[PDB]
Amino acid sequence: VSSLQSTELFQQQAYINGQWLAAQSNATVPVSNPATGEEIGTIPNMGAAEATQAVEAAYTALQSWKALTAQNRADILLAWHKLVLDHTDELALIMTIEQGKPLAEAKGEVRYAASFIQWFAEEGKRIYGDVIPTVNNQQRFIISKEPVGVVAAITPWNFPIAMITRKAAPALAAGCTVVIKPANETPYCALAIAKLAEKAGIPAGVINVVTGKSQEIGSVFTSHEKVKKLTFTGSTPVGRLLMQQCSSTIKKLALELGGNAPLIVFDDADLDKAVQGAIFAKFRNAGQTCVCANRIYVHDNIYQAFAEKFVQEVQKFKVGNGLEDGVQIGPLINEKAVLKAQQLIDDAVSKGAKIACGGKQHALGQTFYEPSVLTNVDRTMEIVQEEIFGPVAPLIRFTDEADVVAQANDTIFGLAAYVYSENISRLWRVSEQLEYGMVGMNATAISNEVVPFGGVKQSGVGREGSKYGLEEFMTIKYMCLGL
Amino acid sequence: SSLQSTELFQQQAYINGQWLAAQSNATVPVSNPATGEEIGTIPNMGAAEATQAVEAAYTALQSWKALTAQNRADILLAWHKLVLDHTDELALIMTIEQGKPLAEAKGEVRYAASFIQWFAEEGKRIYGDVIPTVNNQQRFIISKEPVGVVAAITPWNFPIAMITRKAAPALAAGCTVVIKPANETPYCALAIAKLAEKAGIPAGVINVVTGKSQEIGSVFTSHEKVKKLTFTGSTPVGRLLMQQCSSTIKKLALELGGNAPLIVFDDADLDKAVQGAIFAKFRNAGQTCVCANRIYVHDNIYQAFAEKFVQEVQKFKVGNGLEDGVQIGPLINEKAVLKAQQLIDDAVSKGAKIACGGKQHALGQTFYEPSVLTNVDRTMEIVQEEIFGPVAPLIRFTDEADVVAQANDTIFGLAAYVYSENISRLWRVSEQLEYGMVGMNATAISNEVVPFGGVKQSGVGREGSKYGLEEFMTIKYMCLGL
Amino acid sequence: VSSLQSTELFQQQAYINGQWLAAQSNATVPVSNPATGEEIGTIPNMGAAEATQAVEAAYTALQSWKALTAQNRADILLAWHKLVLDHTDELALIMTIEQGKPLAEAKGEVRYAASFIQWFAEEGKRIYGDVIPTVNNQQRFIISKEPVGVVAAITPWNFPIAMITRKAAPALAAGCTVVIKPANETPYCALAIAKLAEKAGIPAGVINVVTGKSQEIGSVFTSHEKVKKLTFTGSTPVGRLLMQQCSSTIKKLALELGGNAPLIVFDDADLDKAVQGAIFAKFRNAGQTCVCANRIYVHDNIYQAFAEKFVQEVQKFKVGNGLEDGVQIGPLINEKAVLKAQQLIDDAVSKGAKIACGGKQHALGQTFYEPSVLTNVDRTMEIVQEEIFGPVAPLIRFTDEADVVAQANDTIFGLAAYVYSENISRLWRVSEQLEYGMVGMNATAISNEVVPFGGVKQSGVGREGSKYGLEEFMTIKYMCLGL
Amino acid sequence: VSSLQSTELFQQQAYINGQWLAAQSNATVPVSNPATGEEIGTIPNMGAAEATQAVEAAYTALQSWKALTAQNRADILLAWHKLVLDHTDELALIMTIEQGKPLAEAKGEVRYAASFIQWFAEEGKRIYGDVIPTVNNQQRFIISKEPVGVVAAITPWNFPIAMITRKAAPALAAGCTVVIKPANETPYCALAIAKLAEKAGIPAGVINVVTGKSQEIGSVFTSHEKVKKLTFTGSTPVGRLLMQQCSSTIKKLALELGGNAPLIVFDDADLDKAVQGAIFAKFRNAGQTCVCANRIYVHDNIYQAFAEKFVQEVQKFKVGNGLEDGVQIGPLINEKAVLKAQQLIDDAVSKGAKIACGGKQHALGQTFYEPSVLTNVDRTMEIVQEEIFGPVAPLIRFTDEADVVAQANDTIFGLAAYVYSENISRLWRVSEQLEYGMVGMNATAISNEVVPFGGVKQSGVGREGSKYGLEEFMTIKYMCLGL
Repeated sequence: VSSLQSTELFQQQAYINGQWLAAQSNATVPVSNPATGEEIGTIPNMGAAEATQAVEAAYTALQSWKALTAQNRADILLAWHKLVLDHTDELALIMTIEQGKPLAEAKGEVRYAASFIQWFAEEGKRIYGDVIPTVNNQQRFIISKEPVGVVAAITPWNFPIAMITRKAAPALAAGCTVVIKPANETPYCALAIAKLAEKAGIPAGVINVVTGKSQEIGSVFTSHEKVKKLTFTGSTPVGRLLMQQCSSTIKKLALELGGNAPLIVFDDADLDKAVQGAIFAKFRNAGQTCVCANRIYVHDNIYQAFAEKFVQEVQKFKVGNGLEDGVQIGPLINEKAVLKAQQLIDDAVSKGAKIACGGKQHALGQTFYEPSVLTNVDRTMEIVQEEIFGPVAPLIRFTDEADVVAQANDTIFGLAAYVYSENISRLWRVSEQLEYGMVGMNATAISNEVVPFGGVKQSGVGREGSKYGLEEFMTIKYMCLGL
Repeated sequence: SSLQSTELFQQQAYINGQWLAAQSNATVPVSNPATGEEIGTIPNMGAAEATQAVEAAYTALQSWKALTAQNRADILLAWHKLVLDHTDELALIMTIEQGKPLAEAKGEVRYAASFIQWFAEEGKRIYGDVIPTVNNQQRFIISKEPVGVVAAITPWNFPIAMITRKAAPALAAGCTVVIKPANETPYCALAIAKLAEKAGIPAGVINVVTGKSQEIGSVFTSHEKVKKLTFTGSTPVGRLLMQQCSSTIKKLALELGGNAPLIVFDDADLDKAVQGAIFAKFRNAGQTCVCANRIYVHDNIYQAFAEKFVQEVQKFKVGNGLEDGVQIGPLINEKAVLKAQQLIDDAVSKGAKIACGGKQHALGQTFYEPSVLTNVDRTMEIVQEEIFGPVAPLIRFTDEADVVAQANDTIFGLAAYVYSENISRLWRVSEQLEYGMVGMNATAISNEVVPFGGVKQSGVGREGSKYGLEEFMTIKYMCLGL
Repeated sequence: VSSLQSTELFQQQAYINGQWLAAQSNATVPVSNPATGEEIGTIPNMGAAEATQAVEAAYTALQSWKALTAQNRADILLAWHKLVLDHTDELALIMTIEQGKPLAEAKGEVRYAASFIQWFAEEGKRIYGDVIPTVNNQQRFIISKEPVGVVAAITPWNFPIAMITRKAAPALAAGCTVVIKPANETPYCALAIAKLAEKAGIPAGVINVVTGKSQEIGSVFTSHEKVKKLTFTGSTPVGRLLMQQCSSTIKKLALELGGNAPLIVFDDADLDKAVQGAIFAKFRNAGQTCVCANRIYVHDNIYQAFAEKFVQEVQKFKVGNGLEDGVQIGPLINEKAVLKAQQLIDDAVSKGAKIACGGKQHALGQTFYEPSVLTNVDRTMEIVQEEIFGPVAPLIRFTDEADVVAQANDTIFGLAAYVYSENISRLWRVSEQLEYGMVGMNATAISNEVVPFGGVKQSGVGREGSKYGLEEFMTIKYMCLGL
Repeated sequence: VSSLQSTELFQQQAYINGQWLAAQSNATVPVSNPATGEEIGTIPNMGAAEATQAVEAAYTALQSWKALTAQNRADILLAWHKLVLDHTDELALIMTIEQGKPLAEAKGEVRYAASFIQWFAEEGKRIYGDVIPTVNNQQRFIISKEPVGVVAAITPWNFPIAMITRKAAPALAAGCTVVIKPANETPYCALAIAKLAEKAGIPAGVINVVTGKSQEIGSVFTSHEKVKKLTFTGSTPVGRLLMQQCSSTIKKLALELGGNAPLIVFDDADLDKAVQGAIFAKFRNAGQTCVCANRIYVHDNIYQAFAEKFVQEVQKFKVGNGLEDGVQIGPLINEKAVLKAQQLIDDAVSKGAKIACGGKQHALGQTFYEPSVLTNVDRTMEIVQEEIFGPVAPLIRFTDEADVVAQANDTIFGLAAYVYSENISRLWRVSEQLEYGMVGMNATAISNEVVPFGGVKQSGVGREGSKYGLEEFMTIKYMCLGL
């Protein structure tokens, strides 16, 4: 687009050791706008050779980056933070064009992403060691924290800026250097963040972005001896594989994988509050989010009222290009996601589910899918066991509390959940019984930089943001001082 | 008869509060490494029994984690008391099946008991957080919850401490545990389970499955209900177990190999370094993950250090662990003797001298002579491989940056030791050593209050200390909307 | 009372430097059973001289007591803990006879008191210091914790055992030594605990109990150069004085003073739960507790129903000697308390308050007072501005939320408060607005050893029990290591 | 002077509730340049009436200041931080003229003072509560932290900017409001900081500066019911009085009082390192610091060598006006300090001490004192028991380790101490035996914003800066939630 070429942050080259490079073979692959299908540019189709160069550059830069004081790195990171916020409109324009979400959501993500840079710039000055009461009066126990080393980050496409800073910021603040493999569907967001890193004074090699062959690059990131940690956000099948490859060198892991988030609305809940909350938890980013409400359980006594209000809100949605005014629902990332959504809806309907609205591709074509609502859904339908990653809201009837809790936990995942109830005992009892890493209690806007973000079970390991985020990128050194 | 007279000697496995044989009635013999005699047998269980233990642990998990932290602390402390009260009986079992001297066995029992007491107290202190809100309509309340069923696979070098170091923090966290101990030293694990039964630990909360390692380990690392694996052993096995745990994204705790370096600079307290290097090298006959594998000594004190060192080694009394004053027991098996002889032969063929020892001991069996090698350098295999034996390779060096590079020239990073009376050098070198634990003018670094673990391919996670219990917990972020 | 002479723990001499001593003047003051009026024994009437001997002994014992390891002190403190529980019946007997509370409550306090010994024996091993990320690469910042030194503890009569352990246990666990001045009304509990310390192997001088002249003993405790901290629990006027005397040497302070605890019952509260909870908060220890509900605010829409059910429960109480079976309300500590209770009720009645039940001395005479309930109370009555410290429940009517919150905070105190409401927003809103250090939310049984016990404003400073209790007795040492 | 009339930060009026006011009586007191004696200007001589207005203004502004989010206050405080640094040269100019220290030191203090604003702006976002494991499965223990309320700060003259931020920054970041009474010798530094607070958008009443009658203003700060915490830095006798006045209302206390800092140089020390460190510890701010080396103990085996080198460095000092190039020693704050310094030198000389250099007023007159060095000092001299607060270095001979430690601790104070030794055992043994809150170990530049600054014994209570500085301005609230 001409609107892309007018920004200094639109880069069609990779970023390795402070240089803007093409692949050694000069090959390139195209990037497309999911709302129009047109090609917006190309990126280098790099592979193992270039990925190794990045690791080597990150390792060399590691020695002098960790030697700086915490305040040295904090000042640089804050300059990075300032640049990200000053270029909010331009970063959002890139995101909407290559990823498809509305411009308002893209700007929100930019601010959400920038807050992690500021947060961890401050954490770096506060990663405290310990002094442990000795069991032997001739020894003193002094515990310190040190960076793991070179970090490998593999990021997805649904949040093409926040998933970068959520991994790069804590890594850098910890004294680590990072090599990044971004999704080929949304690479320009990562490269734009790297361009601002250059302007912020982040030395060469501390942050590297390698685009192209995912398997070849990922293979090097998960095997190279100098990569000490792998942080990955994406599907669970890919997570199983990456962790498998990391086994040969015992690499530290940080995984944020799939999520089948249940949203439970009891009959004693604030009905209007639960509806607006469920609307937000379901249709944000067109439902293409790991913490999106994949199952909405509603009690029998309010099922009819809830469904009617819920459908009324869904029918107000404006679907179209993310650059249009007032647009709320963008297109799905690719055709496979459309096919997955149509299958799960067809399966549900074949088992008695009704379509309250939507249920087919949108008139705009491309990968646009109609915002949909299903009623009469039960546990025998595949849409209860699989992630939709689309704007499809299955409303599941229930009555007994012990039964809905069992259904909510009847999944390999355990990322985010949501409970709506004005009864204090029920609210706490259910939140504690839910086997999830995050539980919204009469709230669904749970995302921010100060709370520990992550899941349990097969939703992954580790936490991003919060006081717990920085320790993920550090190791413990126990000094036994003999006096 | 010495162990038949012990109520703690058990030749059956422990699953869901029952003393079971294998479904096939198959058993495997256990031998005394100092004499060669067969002590008894243990069930040779497989995948079926391993699955029964996982199921039993999951059923017991619901009511075990429902108790209060103080309820569990009381039960754990009764377990702690019984362990210390049966120190002599436990040490007798360990020495007979493992080989180490009776004095070392008693020390491990107390060391091991301290973990039960430590984590009984930690269970009452798994603090959550209240985080300052970014939105005045919400409150951020963070809590900690048990991961669930834990699978523990333990080695033979510390057959009791490696059990409590994993089972104690798991139980204190509200978890239940299934344990696969080493077939060379199973009776120590079964004796600890018999005490657990006497301490009132409910059925299924702790289970010990003996026999086929590959079959039992395959179930532990794949069964959907097992949420965490904690393993201590060789790195190649750790790689395999981590790989198998990948299909269900299991949480990991790994304590693997360790090629521990010990550096003695010329400004060190010479006598203090010698006594420290002796302790770090010859404890448990050198069969320890944190044992001094490489002993770097500066050129200006190399000769003096080697002389004093050899003098101490030649005082060692080698023999049966039950004899008075015995300090060096036998190696665990014949493979260890062959490895040690191969590594010494390679070093000698490249210029190394044998200051003492260097061959099997006159007592036969798996006894190996306490040995000291001089003129060792980095081209020898003994510097790149773990000996797990009473062999001390003394390596000469001069430059500080060079010995630091040699110390880090390894895939491991468990324990390291530095001796120097210069404050700035002691801190500079310790901070440059890529290890999870660094002894600074000290080598007796083991205890229950310090975080025990390594970096790089020496593994992940920590045992003991304030950090040991969070390994068995998950974080729950509650966003309360007002 | 020969039941006292038959226990090894009944001691009529003070405890200083491991010896059982009388006053240098051989002067004694009698102790009485408040339920019967009999003399049960005497205690030494010591003054400044003996108090100075205890401080000197504590300072000498401090050198070797703080040199031990945390595990060494833990073993000794746990032996002390074991002995306290093993002698629960004997300690409860002594308390009931000299203090008056029922034998069941006394046994509860002994177990409550014992838990502090166990808790802080464990805390002593965990007074972690810090390693702070340096701002100058040539220095390292290592923070450690050290005992403050000799501690002075002045305790009241309402909880004559728990108040001792709540101060002596953390002091000893921190590496400190303690000199104790217990209330002359209930000294045998303090001396009994000291006799068990001797049996537990606590070295001589580590714990000392000085009985007699409060002004003379307290003057030494608050001025001797070697006393580095004062921990006091009692009346606010005395607290002001002790703190003032502590000024000349800048002594560290721990004060738990008065508390005009309010208990608010909104109309959306579980009525039955609030009644039982308010009954417990008011009549425990016959109302003679710092956290007892002094003001019971009840909303207009449930005032009549709450009052009726509350009075029904109060009329079931059995009043009498604490040793009898099923006794729930004992006698007040002394005649002054009966006077003050009667005066406050008379003032309230003269301004429109009605006596629903009680309102005069009990038929048993002595210092027994009838469990009473007042209705139609308002803020103009003195019973709302003064602690009654007795079994009298003033039920105050309110309607507006902002007003009842203003009334609850309209006091110089800020120790404990209680709020009953099934509305989540109201419960948090009010609890956060109440200027108190402790707020029970749909609960009144708030006392235990793991939670931080203390107040704000003129209710005092510092906390007892919990992770925060041991730091009170430690100082910080910042080591700046230059490399 | 006209150089002050040319900066917008030179204010000759007080700052109360966002207004620039004169005293109700219009009375004024003069401020003088100690280097020239000239009158620089006047400040309002306010009293109790105006101090009460400030408290009322701080209490009113408190309600809305604490209702903001931690990030809200962080943004405002960081704007304040940016302004302080942007106006470094102007702030340093004011300090050098009214306080006397060299312009280079003043600029250093500005940066030092600014770092506390940044540090606590970040701490405000990290004042974490707790969730304690329950002892009763029907309750949940949620611990939160709340601001103590209006804070009263009384600051000295030796660091007329850093002492302001070291108290106002954590107070504001905690959600508190502050009223400040600065030293009449250096008021313009405090008012200039207030002018920058106004520009930074800090609302009216959140920060107030009352100048004039110290006792009258201090009496209101230490007695008004709404002042909940006093933080004071100054002389121990004044601290004793302020604490005594705070007793009537049980106000929370933070005190940083006197400090008879010993510096011990053993014979196994890096001689040159110990000399340069002793020079820095002694003559920074012309020796007018609470942590300045008041006693310099030097082992007998290196006493002659240490002295010769020490006097060599002292004789290189350039004494003169703080605005002149290369000046390193400025004038003392007033004439009383010159007299006290001469008295302590006379007493030492009368008991055998030798003057190696200096020992009298400087040729420049005014309050300039010659940088002096005394040898042959011993414990019987007054200079060893009294703070000299001047450029006078008493070198004290010693031999035995146990003796020099006993001499170091033979004081009521316990603020800062320094030890130089290349023996690891001795360095740790001695540092652990020194009853001080801060110990430099082969280092004397111990001051920075991330380390806990404070003393033990009669040197005061509490800590400033570091992870421990913010809790001093918070209270703990224990919520016992009943399910």
